[PDB]
Amino acid sequence: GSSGSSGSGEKPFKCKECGKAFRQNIHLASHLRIHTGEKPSGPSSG
Ligand SMILES: [Zn+2]
Repeated sequence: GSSGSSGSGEKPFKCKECGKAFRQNIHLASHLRIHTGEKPSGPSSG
């Protein structure tokens, strides 16, 4: 950790997985879902 900080963001809700910011608790909760599912290939032919 050598670099500092320049543009972080000012949001009450933040993702503890990637670092996305939101304004409403619903936006974050609805986002954290996108993370769900840890598989290289789903039921779709892909
Ligand atoms: Zn995220």
